[PDB]
Amino acid sequence: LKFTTEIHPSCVTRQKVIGAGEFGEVYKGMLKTSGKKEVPVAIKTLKAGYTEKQRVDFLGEAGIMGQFSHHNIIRLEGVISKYKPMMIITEYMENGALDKFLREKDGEFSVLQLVGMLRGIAAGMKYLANMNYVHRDLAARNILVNSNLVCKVSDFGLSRVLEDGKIPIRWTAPEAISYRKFTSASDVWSFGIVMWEVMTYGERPYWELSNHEVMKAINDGFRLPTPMDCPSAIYQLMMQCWQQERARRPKFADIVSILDKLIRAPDSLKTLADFDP
Ligand SMILES: Cn1ncc2c(N)nc(-c3cccnc3)nc21
Repeated sequence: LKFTTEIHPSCVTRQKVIGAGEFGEVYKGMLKTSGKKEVPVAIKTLKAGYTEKQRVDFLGEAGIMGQFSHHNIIRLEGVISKYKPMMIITEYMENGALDKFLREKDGEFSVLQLVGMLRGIAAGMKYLANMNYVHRDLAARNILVNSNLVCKVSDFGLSRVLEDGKIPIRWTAPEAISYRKFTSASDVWSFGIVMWEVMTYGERPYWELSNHEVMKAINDGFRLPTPMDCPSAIYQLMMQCWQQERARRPKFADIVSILDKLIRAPDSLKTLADFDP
């Protein structure tokens, strides 16, 4: 907790319940920081009657989050560790999880807007990779969206094991599943899956094909198909992220550079509807 500001509980106001977390309920609320405008926050609490492992994992997640300082990584405001219930306090992301958000807004964004969301995610991952942090659990359900449409990588939980706190197979690179080689290049594979989630407005990768069939299909060369209206350069980028040989995948710095070029040449993101309504 040397990486975290300790907050007195009288500075926090819980206002409404917004979800259930691994360790307890999550609230939207307000935080008073050092006689100034109170700021909106998300408040994760540790359920009373926690075990000692749960307490360590809970506070350890805040310790990890406090080591990061990037526009596209969720900002930790501080922790309450000296009073009960213990809390992790972060910036508030009004639009919630990216996958759920896009499913509710199906077809309601421009392609340029969606690509800008992907660029922000890639910038956050570029920052993490540069700090030698391998996420291992990158998926749209772990990216939060604020009222300005900024996407931020947001779940840094410690109690994570691979599926079959679960890391699901459908987002995981083949070498990480088969040989437990989790690296920034396996996070790049996961980023390709996120790109597909964004471009489909939150469809489930591989639909309801089973886990065993997924790993069989993938190791046979199957890849998710192009979403409707998806720019060719964007789908080809997903395909590069899904190269079987990890050394052939782009780095996150490459992904950011490519997405920036597409944003600068926006005609590259246009579909038929943009030429014939
Ligand atoms: C809506 N919002 N804004 C920030 C935030 C967060 N850090 N965590 C969560 C969250 C975390 C775990 C389960 N449900 C919600 N939601 C948040």
